[PDB]
Amino acid sequence: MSWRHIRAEGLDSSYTVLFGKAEADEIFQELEKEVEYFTGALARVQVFGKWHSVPRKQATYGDAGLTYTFSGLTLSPKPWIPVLERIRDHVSGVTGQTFNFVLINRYKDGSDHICEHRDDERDLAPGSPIASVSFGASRDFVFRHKDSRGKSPSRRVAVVRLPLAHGSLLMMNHPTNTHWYHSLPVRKKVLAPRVNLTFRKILL
DNA sequence: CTGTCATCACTGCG
DNA sequence: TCGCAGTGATGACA
Repeated sequence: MSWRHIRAEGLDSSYTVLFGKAEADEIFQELEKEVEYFTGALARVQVFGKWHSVPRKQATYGDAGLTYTFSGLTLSPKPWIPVLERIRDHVSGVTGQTFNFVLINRYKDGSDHICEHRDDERDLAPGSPIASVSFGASRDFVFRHKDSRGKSPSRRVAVVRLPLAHGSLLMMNHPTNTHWYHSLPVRKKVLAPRVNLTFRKILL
C-alpha cells in the first residue's frame, strides 16, 4: 500500500486507498442496504433564522453505553452492525489507531454537500485522530486554513484540494481540526451516491 | 444569568 | 456550473 502525506502549516493528514475495488464494492452494497439514517427533527437545521433540510443523510453508530451531543441533544449511537465493524477493524489493523464511534454522511449525488467546518466536536479524546473512510462516488474535498476564510482573509494560505476515492482512507491528525476547515463542495456532474464514515474516539 | 464567541446552508447573484 | 457575499438564532463557555 502507498500513503500520500498531506502537509501544510498546521495541517497533518494521510491518504491511501485502503480497500481494493472488489472489497470496496461489497462494502458499499452492504452499507446501502443496512445503514439507518436520521429522519424528522434530526434531519433539519436552522441557519441564519431559516430552517433547511440537512443536505445529506446522517447516522451514528458506536460502542454500547456511549452518548454524544447532536445539536443541543444528548443521544445514543446505534449498536455496531457487522459491515461497520469490518471497516473499523481494517482501519485499526492497518493504522494501530482505535475508535469507538462513527458518524456516517451519505451524499445522494453531487447536489448533496457539506460546508466549511471543523470536527472540533469535542466529545472527542484529546489529540485523537479521525479516520475518514469513503465508498461510492469520488468527491472533491477541500482543506482551507482558518485564517484564509471569508471576504478579506487575514492570510492567503493556499487551499489543499484532493478527491477522496472509493475505498479510500483520509486520516486527519491533530492539529488539523484546530487550524483547518474542510468541505465537500457541490459537484453537479456527480450523479452517484457516496457514503463517508468518520470514525472517532469519543470520551467514555 | 450575562456577554462573547463560533456556528450552519440557503438565496441571489456574477 | 462554480463559487462568492450576505444573511442570525442558539448553544458552549467563563
